[PDB]
Amino acid sequence: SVEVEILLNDAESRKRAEHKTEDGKKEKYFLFYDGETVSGKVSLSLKNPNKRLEHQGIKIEFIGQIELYYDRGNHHEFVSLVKDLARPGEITQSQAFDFEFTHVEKPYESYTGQNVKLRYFLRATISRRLNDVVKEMDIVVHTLSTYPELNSSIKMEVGIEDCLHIEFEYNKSKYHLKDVIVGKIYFLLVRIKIKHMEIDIIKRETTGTGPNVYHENDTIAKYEIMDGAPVRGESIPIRLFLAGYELTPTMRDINKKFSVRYYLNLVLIDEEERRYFKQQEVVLWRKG
Repeated sequence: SVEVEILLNDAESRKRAEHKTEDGKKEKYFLFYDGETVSGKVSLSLKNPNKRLEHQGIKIEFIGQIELYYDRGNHHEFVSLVKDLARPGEITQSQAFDFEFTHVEKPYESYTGQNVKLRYFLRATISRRLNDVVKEMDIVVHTLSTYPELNSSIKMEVGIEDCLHIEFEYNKSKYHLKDVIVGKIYFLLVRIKIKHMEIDIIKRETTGTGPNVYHENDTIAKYEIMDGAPVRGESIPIRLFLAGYELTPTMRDINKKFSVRYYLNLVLIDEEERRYFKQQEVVLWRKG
């Protein structure tokens, strides 16, 4: 009876970002940053141009909220702005209503995770006696940072006295999202017979919900290094292209509800099928 659209000013020109939604599917959403004005109009179209629409008011909201999958009915809005667009009355005619929210606070980057989602959206509501007409439209927020940062390489060792000394050296402890992890694996001592080696990027998601803490992992990338036994004096250059990976910045204690942290995990498997692991955190940040 009423089709409601949310149309942003300069929709057709404004930046859109790809985002992996809850069912694994990728879509584009309008992209915003902290502080940016959110502007547009709410358009009502009447299915029958002759009939009047009785309502108890028309509203648009901008909302940022955290949705905890273990407590999914409980909304944890951290920013909510409300602009009433019409007092109760009557709509006899298809029309649009302008809106502008200025200085819009968006302190956290959008995130769709395993046990949590952090999302922003615009919600247009026509209040009715019977059933309200509600239309939402998601928007995506990114958070930029800047870091120093100078040439201080990091070392990751697997060391078994008298048996194994394998060293992975890489260029930074922090990387932006399209950066390259530049490193080298050195085989200093190889008395154990190794049959496979790889380096993985692991995302670890930590969520609090009620009195409980949930942990989930996701292997983002597997860089297969070598099959068969390495010998001492060999050296393998490593370049991991982060731009080919689906990545968010590191997120720590987001409104004390969740964390997203990233690790390099060096994996060796010997001829006896024994796993040897070693991990170090890398801080991922978004460069503007």
